[PDB]
Amino acid sequence: SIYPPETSWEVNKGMNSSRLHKLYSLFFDKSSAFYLGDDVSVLEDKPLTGAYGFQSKKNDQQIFLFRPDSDYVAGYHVDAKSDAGWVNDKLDRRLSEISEFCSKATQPATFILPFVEMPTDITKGVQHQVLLTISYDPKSKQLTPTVYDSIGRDTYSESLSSYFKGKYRTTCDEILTQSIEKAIKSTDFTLGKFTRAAYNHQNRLTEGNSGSYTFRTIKEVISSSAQGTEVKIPGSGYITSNSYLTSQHVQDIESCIKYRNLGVVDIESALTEGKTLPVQLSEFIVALEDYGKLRSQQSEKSMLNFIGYSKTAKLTAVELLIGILNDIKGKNEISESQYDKLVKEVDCLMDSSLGKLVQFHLKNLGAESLQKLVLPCVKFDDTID
Repeated sequence: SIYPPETSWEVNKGMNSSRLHKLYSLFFDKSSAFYLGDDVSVLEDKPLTGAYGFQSKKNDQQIFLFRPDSDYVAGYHVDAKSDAGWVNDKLDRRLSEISEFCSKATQPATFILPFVEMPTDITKGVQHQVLLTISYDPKSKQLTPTVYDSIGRDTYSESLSSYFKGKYRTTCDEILTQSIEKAIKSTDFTLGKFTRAAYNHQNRLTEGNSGSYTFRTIKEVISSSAQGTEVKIPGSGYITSNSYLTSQHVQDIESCIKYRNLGVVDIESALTEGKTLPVQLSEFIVALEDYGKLRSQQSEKSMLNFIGYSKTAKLTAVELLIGILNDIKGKNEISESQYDKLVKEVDCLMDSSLGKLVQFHLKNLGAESLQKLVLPCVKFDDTID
């Protein structure tokens, strides 16, 4: 399995299982706002199945972060006459193996599991990302759950009354704390209080940022517990939610998903080996192919009016560009005949969405533009000249 470049995606279009795991690569990229590599270093055993173990440099507290399997889902019933919900039979599995990990646990730990949660009764889809934080102290024999919600605090222009919070549930805490209470039934841990952190003030029925926020909130909990800081989010030690999830936090997310291509092998190794996966050239070539296929399907991006570039105009360019870099990647020259063709298309390749794709790779291939990139490989020998 591979995570391809999705040239269309933007932070509004939603966050799923796979994409979330791609962003796991940014933790150890130093050029990205999500860098954890000062805070923690990977833990040698990975004792926890389906999770990434880390040692905190400052704290020497262990923190384990679950790779997204979605298939980690908690439905709730919004009608309060009915069941509290279900937890998906794997998310209950992992809850129990967390309990079982802490049976053996020498040093304090914090467990970071991203998941989705949904109303079952509502006919609408309404699929909404959150993040569950389970912290365990070996001296207390206590596990305190928390879950961090982007939709967050209720406006009191819209707020369920203490009567109707009896007839309706806004959220899944009921079913989830049964499952966590049920997971530790066996052992001698007392369960601390289940707390829900609501942040980002007011959001929708549900919205698609709620994942990109959740992924950020992964970064702040892993830093906070690594150092010994209390975890801060919007409304507590943060002001509005564009200082928390900043204009940079969004650039590296959207770019890693849009222009980037990764085997799942590589993010296992990037998280296991503490390293960073440097952008290679093949990624560029596939990200142009997946612009070429997507654009060929009639694209409404700047289509209607003031069109300077047609679809055939762009596609002719993406194909020629690609043709170059394949030759360069077979470690070949470029006839000046082809460098000729290219520099005529170079105004097209930098236009609108194509541009930031070509922009993304040229900064990450080190070259200042296409020429300074392709030029060192061109062959004029010996005419003309």
